Amino acid sequence: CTGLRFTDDQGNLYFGRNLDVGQDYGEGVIITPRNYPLPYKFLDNTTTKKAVIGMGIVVDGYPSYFDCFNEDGLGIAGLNFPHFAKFSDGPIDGKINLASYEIMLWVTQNFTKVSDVKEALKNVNLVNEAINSSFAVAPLHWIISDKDEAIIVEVSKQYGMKVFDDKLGVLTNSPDFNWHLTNLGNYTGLDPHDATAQSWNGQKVAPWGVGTGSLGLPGDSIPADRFVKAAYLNVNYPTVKGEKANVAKFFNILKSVAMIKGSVVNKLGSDEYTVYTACYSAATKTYYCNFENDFELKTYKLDDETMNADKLITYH
Amino acid sequence: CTGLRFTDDQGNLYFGRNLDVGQDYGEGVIITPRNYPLPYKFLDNTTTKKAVIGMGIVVDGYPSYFDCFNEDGLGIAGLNFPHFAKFSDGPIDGKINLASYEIMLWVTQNFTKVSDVKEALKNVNLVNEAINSSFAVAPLHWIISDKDEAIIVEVSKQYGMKVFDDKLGVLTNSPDFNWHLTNLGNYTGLDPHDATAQSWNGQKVAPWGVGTGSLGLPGDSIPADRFVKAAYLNVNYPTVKGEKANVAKFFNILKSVAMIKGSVVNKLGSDEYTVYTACYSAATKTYYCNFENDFELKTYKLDDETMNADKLITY
Amino acid sequence: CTGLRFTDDQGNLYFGRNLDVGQDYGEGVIITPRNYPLPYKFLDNTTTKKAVIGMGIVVDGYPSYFDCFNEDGLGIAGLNFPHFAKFSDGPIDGKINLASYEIMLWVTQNFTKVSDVKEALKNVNLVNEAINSSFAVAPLHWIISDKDEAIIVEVSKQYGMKVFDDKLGVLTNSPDFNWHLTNLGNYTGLDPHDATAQSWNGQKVAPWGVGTGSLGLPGDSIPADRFVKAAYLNVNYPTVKGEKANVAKFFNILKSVAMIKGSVVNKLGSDEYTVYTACYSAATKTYYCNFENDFELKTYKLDDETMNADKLITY
Amino acid sequence: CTGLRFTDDQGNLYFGRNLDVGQDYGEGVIITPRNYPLPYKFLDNTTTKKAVIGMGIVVDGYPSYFDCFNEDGLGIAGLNFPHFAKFSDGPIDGKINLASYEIMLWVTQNFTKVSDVKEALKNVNLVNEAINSSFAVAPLHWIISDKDEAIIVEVSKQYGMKVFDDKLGVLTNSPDFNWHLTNLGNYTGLDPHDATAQSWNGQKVAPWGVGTGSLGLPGDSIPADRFVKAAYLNVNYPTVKGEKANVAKFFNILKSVAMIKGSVVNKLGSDEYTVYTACYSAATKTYYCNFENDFELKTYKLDDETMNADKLITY
Ligand SMILES: C[C@H](CCC(=O)O)[C@H]1CC[C@H]2[C@@H]3[C@H](O)C[C@@H]4C[C@H](O)CC[C@]4(C)[C@H]3CC[C@]12C
Ligand SMILES: C[C@H](CCC(=O)O)[C@H]1CC[C@H]2[C@@H]3[C@H](O)C[C@@H]4C[C@H](O)CC[C@]4(C)[C@H]3CC[C@]12C
Ligand SMILES: C[C@H](CCC(=O)O)[C@H]1CC[C@H]2[C@@H]3[C@H](O)C[C@@H]4C[C@H](O)CC[C@]4(C)[C@H]3CC[C@]12C
Repeated sequence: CTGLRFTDDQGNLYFGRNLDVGQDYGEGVIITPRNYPLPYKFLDNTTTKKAVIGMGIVVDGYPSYFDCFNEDGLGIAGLNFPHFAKFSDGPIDGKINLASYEIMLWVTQNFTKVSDVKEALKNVNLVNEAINSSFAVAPLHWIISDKDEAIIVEVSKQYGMKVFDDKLGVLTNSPDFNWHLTNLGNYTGLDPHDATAQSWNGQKVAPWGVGTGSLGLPGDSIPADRFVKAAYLNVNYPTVKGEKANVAKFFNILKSVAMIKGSVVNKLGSDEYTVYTACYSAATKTYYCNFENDFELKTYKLDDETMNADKLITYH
Repeated sequence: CTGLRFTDDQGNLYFGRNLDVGQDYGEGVIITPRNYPLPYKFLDNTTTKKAVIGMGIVVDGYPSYFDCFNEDGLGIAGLNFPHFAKFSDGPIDGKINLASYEIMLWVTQNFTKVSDVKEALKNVNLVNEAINSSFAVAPLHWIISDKDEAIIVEVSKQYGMKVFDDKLGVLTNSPDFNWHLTNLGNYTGLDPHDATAQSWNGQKVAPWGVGTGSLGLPGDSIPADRFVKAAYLNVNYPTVKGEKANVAKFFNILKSVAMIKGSVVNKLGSDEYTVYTACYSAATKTYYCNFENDFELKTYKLDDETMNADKLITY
Repeated sequence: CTGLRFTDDQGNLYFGRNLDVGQDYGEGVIITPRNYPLPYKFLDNTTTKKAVIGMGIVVDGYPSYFDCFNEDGLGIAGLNFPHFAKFSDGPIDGKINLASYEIMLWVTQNFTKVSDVKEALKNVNLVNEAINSSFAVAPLHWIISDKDEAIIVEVSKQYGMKVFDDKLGVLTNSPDFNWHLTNLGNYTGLDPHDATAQSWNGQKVAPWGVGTGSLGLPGDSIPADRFVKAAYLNVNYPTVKGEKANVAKFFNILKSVAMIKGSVVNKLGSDEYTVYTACYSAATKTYYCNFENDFELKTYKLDDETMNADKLITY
Repeated sequence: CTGLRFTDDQGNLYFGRNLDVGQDYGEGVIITPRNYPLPYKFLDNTTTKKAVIGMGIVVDGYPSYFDCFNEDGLGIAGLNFPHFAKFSDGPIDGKINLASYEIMLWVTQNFTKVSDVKEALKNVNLVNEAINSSFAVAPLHWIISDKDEAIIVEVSKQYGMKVFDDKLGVLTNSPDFNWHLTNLGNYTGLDPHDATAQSWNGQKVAPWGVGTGSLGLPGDSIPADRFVKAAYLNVNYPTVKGEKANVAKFFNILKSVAMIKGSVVNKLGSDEYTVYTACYSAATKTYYCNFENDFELKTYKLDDETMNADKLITY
């Protein structure tokens, strides 16, 4: 998986992700309207106060999101964090206790600013409990973003709960976020500027085409390598103007780092690949997506009809 | 630039390219209909035998294509070949002489099968002449494909005129095609299959995520590196079924090897990037494309209306 | 810098390092004999319990070692750890306080087995103080080894004092040791076994020579890259028999990952390179070394003469 | 294999090679004195006129060299060139016909200047014949050097006989020399100068140690990769002064690109590795070498005794 966020010149946020997996899970776009029942395992039951949109699965009326974006421009995506993610055995007295799957709607229902999320997370405890005993707990970490900033939330056996500022605007998979940040220093030799003709003891050695400054940029799907390339692309992509251009910029970056079917076979013999790419545009409250087997950009929107519906809206 | 072709389970061809450039050319989609005027510099002027679709510019009613696909399923794309491409000073007696830009319509108008193109090219000479004196000659090489096979055409100072079979179904830029084919042998260590946990003198060393078998696959835009990656992706991508899935597969591969804006700055100070990606589906006679600043898949079709028009149709 | 250890089939230890620097320090081989004065900043002054050999400089009769090996087969090497190393502001009550430079002789004078060093380090505090005001404190981390095991000692602002088991038998420079161990999982695609001929959609793609399984092994001098290569080489080098063969194995590995003069220019404009490579053989109590400008293997030995001298012996 | 040459500040040549193999050939240092019998398969028999030194095997009194250096400062090394090397089925009328193994002594006995070798090779034909029926013909290519220049000699099925100027001073294995020269342009992003701290959208991204400018330099033993690294190291290594420093520089470079035992396992299951490294100093007429299992620098010399001996001198 790869998460990505950036803004245009006017503070309009474009934020979304690739889902990289070994099979399709039957997921689809879900709009959860305002005032929808919202039960919690450890907090009081309530209702949604903000409409949200994103990709996921409905389990007994509960929209279980892989990524989720609210009508006020704040979103969260859960990405795989294997060999690291570990949540608490039960609830802890005094904390805001969330079963880990509940973070998606807890963040999107209760906040519009990442600065407020970061403060509240200081007293949050994520619990190792699924929606019901039939389900496995997903070993996730999360990227959360508004138009001003993005944070990473990781809860691991190694380090406990950590919250990081993410000025790069990207996230992939394991290892932990500080490891990846540290890894970037090993790629300071990258430069968008082309090399020029050289004399190696009088032998003319000159580029054959453009791109020579990025020698050493990895193109494989190892999470550390996708992190380096996604960060490098995001920080060097110019700011662009308008909805079409920013959505296109978003898909240009995420499709560059997509996991291409047939190029990765996991140890169990299945192809791992980017099953979908999705972008939420806060300015238009529109969720854009395409799939490995259908490249057409589909659009779904939070508007006066969908935000005020009396049931979940699901698209398949 | 990257050119790409493959087929589905039933011989339906998907063939197209990324156009990677550092300046604007004002290109757009052009349909050239049947029976349309077709002048040649060194051959008799004639009319089109069949309809074609592709991306290009119109110069005095002449559709000058960057990539061209005919209604019978045969296409050609011209890609940059700097430091290598060199054409003849003038026409040569006894040869079928084409100004280099004329190869696009000569191939697509006169043939259906690459095997026939390959035989005809034995007597073709490409000439260093532009469409008119206001244009420079583009230093190109070409990929030509039907549903059965693809060939590369290169005319260089180094090697003269060469025609290669291209079972990889890809082409990028310089150096020459045999150099790239030879380079692939240095990447035989690539393996789609993930590594598994290992013991390094008793230290458990294990993958953190999937993808470890392709260690060393380059992700930069140097032509040799995009060639390796595009070839690796194309030959390992499963065959898929149906128009939507094959078009999606095509864009999945080409967007993976696209030149991303801001990541390449040429020696003149300008960004080099993939300005458009295009796919021609022979089965539906449809040209699909999107652009760096507009990701929506646009479609243009050779149909009973467009193939029989009286003028060029430009979008 | 790169530190390296391994044993032969008989438990004979070979342990040493490359010194990679941008300026020379005038170092040379020093033997410190038994019963030699040994002052400490924060502990009682004493005399040496054991003879030691290694590379260093002498400061007012004190041998300040870059790497140090005792007559009982235990050694230590200090390697650069910039942007991480941080020692305490003065001594701390209730700890065994050592100025960081004193760790070299504290380890080699007081112990034979790493297991005892590891336990003793639980009560050690390293202090940010140099031997005298003429010297800065070097930002180091250390590898310590006997014939059974090796440990890494790191004291950082980020993590405090950490002691790690080092089954790989290698160390380089920054970042921290756990970062490097974690990085190895990203190189599990490395395989000593050559690839073989492949069919890329019918194009025969075959190796041109041996080595194809290690595609992606980095050859630059960035510390993380030398760590990967040094670890990979050490764990895959077979065990070899006898003194000459093991010393040769040792130099073969460290010269492979040497920092070659002219290939690295630091931000202050100076060449950084491997100024010397050194190997201590515990079995023969012999220190072997060569230098960037003199490749002859020089040898120096702890023996009944040198171990019992009344002064430092310098070469 | 890797071949390497360079000079000091005064035109003194240092020239030699790594021998990287996957079996034992029984090689040793051979001095062939003046006036030694020199039979030819397709030329009149003669005797040696110049003493030579190098590594090789003796076959029924004939010194068959892997590398060979004459007393006048001109040398030649034969390196593997598999999947390319192809010699003629028999002798060709009008040419100077040499069985391929005979080039070693033909070059070193008849010339002192590469410029003269280059001219003479215009009429040389290499023949696919071994010294006797118990040996296979080795698929080699050659680097020949004097103090002024080096040339590469390749005879392939692909290209026939080609002779290249080698300003890089290096050679490895397949593919052909022009392919490798062309490959270097893909590595122009290499820079010995370290990167410095950067701001990635306000995230401070800074090097952890020196070496960052050579990101992408390959460290594996694939011939194309060793060619890039050896060329990069040779052209960036400063010119150094004096015999000791130049021999050291030479071994520093070749040991950096050595094939390390255990890191390469061929398709037959055998370790491929650098079995020896050797350097000929023309100024001292001295052949320096060491071995995978014995790192001591051994020295063998052409002097008034060895050059005038009555039989081969073997070590
Ligand atoms: C259920 C197993 C957990 C196994 C484990 O802990 O080893 C998880 C391993 C990878 C996870 C998936 C992977 O993280 C990608 C998706 C992320 C999304 O936020 C949840 C659904 C996901 C589709 C998710 C569902 C749970 C699995 C499939
Ligand atoms: C629906 C698929 C199974 C598909 C199949 O039949 O193979 C399930 C496999 C793993 C489950 C997910 C996994 O258990 C993690 C989450 C658990 C949570 O309680 C519900 C949503 C979850 C995100 C959940 C949603 C349903 C999937 C994605
Ligand atoms: C080689 C590295 C750091 C230099 C570098 O890698 O750039 C260090 C490893 C051992 C250190 C030396 C060793 O600790 C002994 C001396 C200690 C003193 O405080 C500083 C100078 C010293 C003489 C010091 C200088 C820096 C080196 C030589």
